[PDB]
Amino acid sequence: DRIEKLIKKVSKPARLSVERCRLYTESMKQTEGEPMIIRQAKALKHVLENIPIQILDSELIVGTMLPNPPGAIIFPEGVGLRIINELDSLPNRETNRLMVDEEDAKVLREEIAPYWQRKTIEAFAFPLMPDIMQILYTGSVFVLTEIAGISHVAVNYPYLLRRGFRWFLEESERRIRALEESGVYEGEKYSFYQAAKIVSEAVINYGLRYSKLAEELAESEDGERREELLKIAEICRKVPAEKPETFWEAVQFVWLVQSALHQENYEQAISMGRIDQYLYPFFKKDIGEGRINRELAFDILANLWIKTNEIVPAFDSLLEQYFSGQATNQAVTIGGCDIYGNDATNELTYLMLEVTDRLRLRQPNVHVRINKGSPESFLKRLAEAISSGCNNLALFFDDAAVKALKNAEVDDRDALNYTTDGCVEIAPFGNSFTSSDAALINVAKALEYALNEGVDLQFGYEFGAKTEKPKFLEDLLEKLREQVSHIVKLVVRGSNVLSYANAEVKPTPLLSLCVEDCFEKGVDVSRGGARYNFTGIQAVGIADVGDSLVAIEGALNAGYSMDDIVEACRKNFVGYEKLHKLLLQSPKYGNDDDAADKYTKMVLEWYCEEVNRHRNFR
Amino acid sequence: DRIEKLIKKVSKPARLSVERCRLYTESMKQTEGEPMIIRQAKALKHVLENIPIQILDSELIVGTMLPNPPGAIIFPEGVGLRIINELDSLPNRETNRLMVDEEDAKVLREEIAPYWQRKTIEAFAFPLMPDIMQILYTGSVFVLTEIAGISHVAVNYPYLLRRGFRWFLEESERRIRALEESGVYEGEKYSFYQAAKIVSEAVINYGLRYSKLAEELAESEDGERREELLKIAEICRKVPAEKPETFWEAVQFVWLVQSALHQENYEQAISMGRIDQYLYPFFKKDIGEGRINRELAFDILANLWIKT
Repeated sequence: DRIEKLIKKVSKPARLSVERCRLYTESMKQTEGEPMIIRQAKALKHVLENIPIQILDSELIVGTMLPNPPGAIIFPEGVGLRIINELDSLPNRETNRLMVDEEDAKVLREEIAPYWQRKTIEAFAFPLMPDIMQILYTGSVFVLTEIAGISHVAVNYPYLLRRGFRWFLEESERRIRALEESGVYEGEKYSFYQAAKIVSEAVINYGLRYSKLAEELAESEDGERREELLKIAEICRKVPAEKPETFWEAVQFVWLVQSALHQENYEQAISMGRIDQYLYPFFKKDIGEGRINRELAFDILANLWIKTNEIVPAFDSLLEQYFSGQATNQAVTIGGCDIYGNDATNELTYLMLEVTDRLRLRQPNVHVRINKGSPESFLKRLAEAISSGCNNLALFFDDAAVKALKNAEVDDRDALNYTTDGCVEIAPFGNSFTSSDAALINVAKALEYALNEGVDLQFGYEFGAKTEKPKFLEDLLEKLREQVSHIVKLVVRGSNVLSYANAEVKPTPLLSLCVEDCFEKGVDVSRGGARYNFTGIQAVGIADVGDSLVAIEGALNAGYSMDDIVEACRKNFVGYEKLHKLLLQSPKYGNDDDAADKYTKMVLEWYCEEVNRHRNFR
Repeated sequence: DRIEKLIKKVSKPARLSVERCRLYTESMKQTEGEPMIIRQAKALKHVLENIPIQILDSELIVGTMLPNPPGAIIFPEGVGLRIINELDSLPNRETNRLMVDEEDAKVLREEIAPYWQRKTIEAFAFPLMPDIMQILYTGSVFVLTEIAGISHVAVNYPYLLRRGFRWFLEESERRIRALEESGVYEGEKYSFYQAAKIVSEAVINYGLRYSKLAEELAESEDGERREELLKIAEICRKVPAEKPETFWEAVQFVWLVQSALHQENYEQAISMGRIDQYLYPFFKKDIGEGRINRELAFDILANLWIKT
């Protein structure tokens, strides 16, 4: 069968891919001094018209993410120069090895790296946050990922599928004329539609290139396979440009723009949203009009799932410690309810679980929404996959998720119709830009500062608020809350500078077409055109500070003083081996023990309320 | 008398000046990839701290517009590359002749002109109006001067004279802090005050450079002229940074920022406004407090007129 042939042709070793990186630079050199959003449009166009393309063994859905797959795409405008600085280590290192062709290793080191030096997002942000960049790089307090770009959004496919890219091209053209009729006082809006036009043309032409390759392969091929490649030629002539009418046409639509998006936006978390909800009209029509059968539909979805394994991240040696496990995470969201609370599981939901269960590959990140009204069969079928060790599902509980969104002031209907992207991030589907992994914060470092008067306990870094030496438990709590605050403020300042930096040196016009309100308002996504705009920042170490508080509580209670406990910590419990055993014996978060897990809860609430009050640039 | 000595020392032939053009490029190379408004601030600062300066024959108001006067300032970010393309014709042409030092003619042709090629205002606008650029260049229907930059504004001197540039520096600093306290969601506003800070510092330091030259010339000078240069040292230490209190202090204020503005903005129409209205408080106070007399006041204004 077909899946078996497809599974084996993405198990070969991964490479460092360079063709996107090169052609991007090539266009950017041709375009210097032009309006940056037009430069980004023209660059994306140039890569889509000139990247080597290939249809693979027995494929029904085409669109390689990079030429000759498993690989890493390089984004030197973001954080791709990190990896050039370590080219020697890439084929022989223990995790996420990438073969590097030494002929294009020379092209990176003396053609790419000297050009993009000081043309990056980080180059914009540096003079504006030099004190933050310094403490970012110590690796100890937070990481800020918007250096690398934004991404992290489930793409609005139903917006796209109801229009098609020939609509955008023509609408951009009507809007360019009307702007000219009023004398172009709205220059920004004008640049936008100019970019949109260009970027639509690119995507139309990109589908057309795969149509031509399909035709070229079919005058050289036999029987059923020749029938398939002729269909692929016919489909890719029509869609990404027209509204699709069949299920195969829909799935080929989404994957073309999905692969396209990966040439403009960096590798993290560009997701497909509630794919079971929006492919279902095409599916239901095709079955029972005889157009397709259940096994063909399966193979179509299988092909899509399998193709998202073509990317593997361009992480250097340090980024491999903080993001280990080849994290890219094109997510997919199945199941859940409608905007009324009714169960929205359909036959395509089940199908998608099955292909997930069979494939057991690292990618797509499949996210399953369940709630109190999910069908019992579906929960059984989820439990069967998980218990048989599939290890590739995540479960999202609607009740808690829509409550979270309603407090973030999301509309009823937009919260009910939520999507997921990345790992665990939630968002209104299709009309939001949430920068869902914009930072990660070491809240343990807050506690460390909180008992050492804003100094790192073992490194001498004065990065914390200037609190005092702590005495009792109660005034370590105040000192803790103040320190969390201080650290959050550091990342909100940092991420905002970076978000302005993205808006200025890396607007992303294709992605803008895919995120609602952007195209209609004529403002790019990185400038805030999405209906909802958020910046997701993450707490790490919430149980470590929670548990340290319980352990401080009892240790003071019976016997010891505060000065002991900090000195124990500074000295790594060497010379403090009695107390250390009492600390270790203390109640821990994870055991249903209120006296322990109340502290962790409180730490999270402090964090949450310190974050949710700040506004972002967008 | 003093006017006669001043009149004759701006009647010499004009040159193509290059020092602003060079130091601008020098800073812009150090600053690539930074926020453009900060780059412009840092460039202006670099030229004001490093341009050759000179006090001239019998001057009371100092601040040469370019080193070694009558000359042209080059703005390659605007329309200064037009003139590099015709360097040969400049010393020998019938109107507006400019001597070009052939050592810095080499610096324009292969250091300035290849850098600013496609970093200009026109390079931004071209892909967005290619049909207009085509009919602009036929010379027949219109000319559009904003290729060269904007300028054309009478500068608000009374706004400036009521604050002084140390006010701006400090206020920018209060405003930078308050923006940081609210997490810098207003990035643009933040870039602005960052630029303002830098640009205020530049102007304060620029007055200070002329104060130091005045002091340096006066330990080498005799009698009345030594009295004058010591006054100029005292005035340029105080103003462009503080609010002026005397008429001489006011007129030296306006001319320093006036010469400064000409290093940032292109040569057209940077004006001084209702100068008779806003210099009159300092004038009325000084006459009848005996501070100055009518003939000194005349010479002060004469110096300003002559410097433009």
